[PDB]
Amino acid sequence: ALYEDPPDQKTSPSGKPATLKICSWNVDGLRAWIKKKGLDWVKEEAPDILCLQETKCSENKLPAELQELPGLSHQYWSAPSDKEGYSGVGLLSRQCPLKVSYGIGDEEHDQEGRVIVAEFDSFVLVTAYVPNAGRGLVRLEYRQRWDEAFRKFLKGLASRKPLVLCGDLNVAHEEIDLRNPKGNKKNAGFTPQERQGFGELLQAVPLADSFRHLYPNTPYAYTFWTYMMNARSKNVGWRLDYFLLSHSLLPALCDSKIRSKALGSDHCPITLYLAL
DNA sequence: CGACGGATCC
DNA sequence: GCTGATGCGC
DNA sequence: GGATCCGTCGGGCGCATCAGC
Ligand SMILES: [Cl-]
Ligand SMILES: [Mg+2]
Repeated sequence: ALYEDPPDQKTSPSGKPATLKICSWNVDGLRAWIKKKGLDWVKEEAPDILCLQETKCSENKLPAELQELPGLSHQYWSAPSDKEGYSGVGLLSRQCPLKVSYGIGDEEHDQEGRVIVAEFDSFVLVTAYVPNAGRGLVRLEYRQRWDEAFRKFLKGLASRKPLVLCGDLNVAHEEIDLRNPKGNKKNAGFTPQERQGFGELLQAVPLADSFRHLYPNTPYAYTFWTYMMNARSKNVGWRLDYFLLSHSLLPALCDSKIRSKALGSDHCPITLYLAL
């Protein structure tokens, strides 16, 4: 079945206006995405903070267009040292963060280009591109060990400010989160192991899934569709992209959006409105 | 990873 | 420099 | 025998490298 995201709720449950708009997008090759007009869409969305995953681009190769974003002038980029044509993440912000760091503990030695942490006045933002279990699950055990290291890292953050974790967490948590649950239980993104890891992430940190909090029983809401077999035209998809929030931020949560119509990748953007 | 062919279930 | 094939991973 | 369950298979994407010219 097709899906139509409901209108933007820009007011909190207690009536407070949203003050912060965050957009996250796995762009599947930043340079390709820009050629497919992805930045034109970003300009229309006008987020305060933009988080990008799978940039597949070292910072020296960023298109000049990215320098022509006055409203997102503070930009932080990370790419793996070994395999530059893969992974890569970015965080772009209207206001300058207080602190920016990279990775989950040892990036200076294992520069993976998957995680950026930025502290702002009232909250800490983490964006992540979680490692894929791979075709045939050949890297599933590495993904499980990474999941564990990531949980521990997030739990270990020194700041007492609430956390927003966003990005491509590369798992459909529950059956409602993809079109073909039965057929994919032995595929990357929907193994019991990855689902369990997501459940453990939520419990251990702890975090709430902003979209599912607001729309607990809404099916056919996806953020990824394989380029194969015209899957997007049939809305045969997976919800892989999340905004996860500290419990203390739920009163500030206005809406969590899925921007189904925005093209340029095999993922679509997601957008968060907070009243801070 | 969705499409497909084959087997199994009541 | 530029194209298109192959390799790799998503 | 329609629905379900399950394993196998071919192929869209982007980017790096390579061969050729
Ligand atoms: Cl940077
Ligand atoms: Mg991808």
